[PDB]
Amino acid sequence: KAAIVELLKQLELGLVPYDDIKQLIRRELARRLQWGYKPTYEEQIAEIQNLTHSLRQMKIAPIEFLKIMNGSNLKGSCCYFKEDSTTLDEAEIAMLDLYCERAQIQDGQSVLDLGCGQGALTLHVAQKYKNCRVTAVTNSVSQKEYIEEESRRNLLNVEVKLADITTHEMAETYDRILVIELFEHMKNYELLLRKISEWISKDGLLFLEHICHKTFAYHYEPLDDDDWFTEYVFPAGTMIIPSASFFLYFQDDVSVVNHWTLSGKHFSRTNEEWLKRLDANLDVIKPMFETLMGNEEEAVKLINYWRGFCLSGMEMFGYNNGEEWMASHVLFK
Amino acid sequence: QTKKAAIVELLKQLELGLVPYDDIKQLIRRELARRLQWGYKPTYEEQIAEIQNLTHSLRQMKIATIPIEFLKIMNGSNLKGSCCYFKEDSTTLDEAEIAMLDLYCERAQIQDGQSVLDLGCGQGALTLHVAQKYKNCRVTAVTNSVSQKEYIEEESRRRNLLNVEVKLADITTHEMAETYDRILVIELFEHMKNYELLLRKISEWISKDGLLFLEHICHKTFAYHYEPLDDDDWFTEYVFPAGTMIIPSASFFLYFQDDVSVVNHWTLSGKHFSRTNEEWLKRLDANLDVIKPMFETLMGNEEEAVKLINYWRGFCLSGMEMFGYNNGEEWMASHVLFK
Ligand SMILES: Nc1ncnc2c1ncn2[C@@H]1O[C@H](CSCC[C@H](N)C(=O)O)[C@@H](O)[C@H]1O
Ligand SMILES: Nc1ncnc2c1ncn2[C@@H]1O[C@H](CSCC[C@H](N)C(=O)O)[C@@H](O)[C@H]1O
Repeated sequence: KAAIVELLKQLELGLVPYDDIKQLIRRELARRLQWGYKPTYEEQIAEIQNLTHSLRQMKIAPIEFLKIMNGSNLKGSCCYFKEDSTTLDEAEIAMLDLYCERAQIQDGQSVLDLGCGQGALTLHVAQKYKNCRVTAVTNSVSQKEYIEEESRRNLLNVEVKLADITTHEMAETYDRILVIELFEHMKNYELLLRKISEWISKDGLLFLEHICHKTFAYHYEPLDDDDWFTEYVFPAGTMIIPSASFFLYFQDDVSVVNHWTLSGKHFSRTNEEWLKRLDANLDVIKPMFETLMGNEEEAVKLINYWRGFCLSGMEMFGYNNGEEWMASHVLFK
Repeated sequence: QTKKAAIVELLKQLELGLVPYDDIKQLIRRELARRLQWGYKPTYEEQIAEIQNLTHSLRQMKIATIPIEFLKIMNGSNLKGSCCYFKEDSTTLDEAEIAMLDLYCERAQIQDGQSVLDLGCGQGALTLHVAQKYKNCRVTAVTNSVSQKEYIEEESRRRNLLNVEVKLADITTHEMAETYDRILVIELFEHMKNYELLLRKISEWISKDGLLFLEHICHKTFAYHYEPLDDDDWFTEYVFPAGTMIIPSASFFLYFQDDVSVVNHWTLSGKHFSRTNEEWLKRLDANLDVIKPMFETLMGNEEEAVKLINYWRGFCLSGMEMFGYNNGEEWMASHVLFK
């Protein structure tokens, strides 16, 4: 631990060259892989069954910064880079268009954005389809505030609900429900999918994007006492990392209609772009953090928090040419 | 067209039993290797996408497109004409049958008073076994063959198993107003096409809290119509005519959960089916005294009886090599329990 604590202190202060940080991240990822893979497909399949059965015993459960690091859509999730020259702003729009296509959004439908973030998707379909009725759901006051203000822009077809989702109930029915990278923060997917399914009209569809590993699934919990990486961005226990196949195991109340995966290079590049915008803008970010926080030290730590955020995303999803950790798209009916 | 003539001669020689086993095996491995190169994709996105093409394509199709004295020689005492389960290097075919049958009963969670449907029952090994272990179960076997029906009913009577019933039906067109607490499908789906139509039909036969247990052969990762990769592929049609079978992926029926919902998934190493076929080949070879004359008096003459020998040798060697390939970690069996 003390070696871990010393590295962590060095990272907080920004004293480690990026090349060294990536090298150390890869060491941990290599170990995750050896831990994740099994010598036998029987074991590999059994491990998924262990995780899904125990999940079934559980319960479900600053804007000037974002405008700098994110593209102009404020999409705080995976973007889509066809072509080497694709920019972040193009990659946001492409990913957003991809959701519309795969989730089969059509002009006069009621659309639900479950876990809307901030809220690139709801604003995107609301503007593209003036006869859609779009509902965004979030448990953040700040986010609800922003999407409401941004909805003008003269958008009359946007509604935001401030709710927990874990505990939330409602009478309403939607033709299309979109969940982009929400489930990683949930646990009992059986109960979650059951709630959401009551919100889907009979001929409606649920579209889900989640991060994953192509073969194994796990609690994002540190591997052992010197896995400094698993808790470098998130506190342990807050996230799960599904396999590409994971939600094929949760079809009690919905039924899989299509399944795609996208290479980890996309999310890797996404983070890369975020990091470039961060490092190219410390001139305004540092004072901003200094004001928001109390002092210089805490502002310097916050900066390197965001660095580690991006670097984690870069190396993890870019590992082995994006052919280990990736994105999965699932359409249910 | 040199390649092609070479192939007609190889088949000529294999048909007359002129090629040594080790050479046959080597030749089979070369075809298996090309299958793997064809089935595996450079990116997982393409791999996943290849599955979808197949499952979406099957939904566009229709539901679908041997002397017992021979079976008693080559199979074990249960006449299980499907995968058996070998723990221990010393395990015999008869034991591997039992062990496998008991595994079905456990993973299918059979309880003693339930109604049980054995869909596509072959020679009745599972129906006879269930009816014997669980005396209060009503067991119903289904088959489209009058021979198999006769044999199973006669074994019921003989073994004193009154809780057996055999229905003569084509599962493709079959309809009934019955409902069963548990339904067992052992290696029938490889002969069907539209799994959405088939599983909807079967799901109607499950009672409310009932379960469906399925065993199927598969590849770990990819799925395919059992058809020749290309004109050099003599192996894919070496045993079955083309278009008669489908090799699913381990995960394949996970994509057909419109009407049933997966509760559990397991897989078994390919070594088990590989040893199954090996025991079958051993028995075929140690009993030619009986089998050759039996084939002769059932075929045109002596030559036809020989090519029939070698056709079965091909059946077992295909099974051996395919499922034992890469230590049983490519082609294998999948068990799926649905509710
Ligand atoms: N329990 C909960 N109830 C409602 N919303 C939640 C939630 N937990 C997380 N969220 C929302 O889900 C988001 C996960 S990040 C995904 C945001 C969005 N799909 C985008 O990428 O642009 C959080 O930012 C928050 O807005
Ligand atoms: N269309 C159909 N209708 C009813 N039964 C069929 C069928 N097509 C195949 N079958 C049955 O399905 C079997 C496939 S082999 C599986 C048999 C058995 N489960 C065992 O392991 O021994 C055939 O033996 C035949 O009895």
